Amino acid sequence: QDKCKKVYENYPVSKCQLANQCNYDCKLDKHARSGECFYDEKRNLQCICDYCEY
Ligand code: NA
Repeated sequence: QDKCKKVYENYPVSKCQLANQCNYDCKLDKHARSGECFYDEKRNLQCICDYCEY
């Protein structure tokens, strides 16, 4: 799979900082298996949904 992960674009950064938010919104809003917040190389937080793994 080349497309396991995918940013949730314009996802609130404030929500990214809080437990469960990105994970459950990824599941709720995108039907994804999971999500997590990570920085990127420009050092800003993003919510990355994962469609392969829980
Ligand atoms: Na969490």
